[PDB]
Amino acid sequence: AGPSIEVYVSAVSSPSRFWVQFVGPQVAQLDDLVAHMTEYYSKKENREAHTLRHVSVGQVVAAVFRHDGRWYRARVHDIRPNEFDSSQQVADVFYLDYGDSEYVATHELCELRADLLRLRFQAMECFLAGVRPAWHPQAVERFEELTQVARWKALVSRTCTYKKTATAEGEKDKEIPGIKLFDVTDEGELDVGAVLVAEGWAVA
Repeated sequence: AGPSIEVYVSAVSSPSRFWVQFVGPQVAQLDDLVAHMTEYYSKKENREAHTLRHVSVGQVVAAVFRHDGRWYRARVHDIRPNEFDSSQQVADVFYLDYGDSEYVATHELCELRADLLRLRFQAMECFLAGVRPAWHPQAVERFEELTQVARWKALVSRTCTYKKTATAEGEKDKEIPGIKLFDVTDEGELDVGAVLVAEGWAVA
């Protein structure tokens, strides 16, 4: 184990599966990349210059975000058909810098220019250590309030546990960190999972 670190909670599915960003220069780099990419791919000519002739699962592409209409780097996790629109397949896309996942029409996808792969993927998957469900939807919502997900609230993270993740045969297993989150101020810290426990949402 090492010293605690500064993180942003960027995306949340459950306390057992959420995504964090490391607080530092790569955040600003990320803002730059978002601005730039949006600028570029907002022009039709550029979309045509990088139109996808073929799309595969796991392939990294440029993709719009339905909520804010901006362009992001995203990995295609799955593809499923529209029963009522043969001209439109949809892809379950994973936004690599934030962590959230959305269904996006394949038509809306564009090839991701190579130089845009330069910056490390910012979203790190984590779960909350020391707590199990008693998940309930309002527990998840509460967690999103506490963490202030995607609202750029800096929080302190300490790794406590982990869970291995399979790879190829004989390849080094990955490790998904079980961390604790804190909102530190002068009055003290706020242990998110301990709040979840106290409010009866989670169990020690």
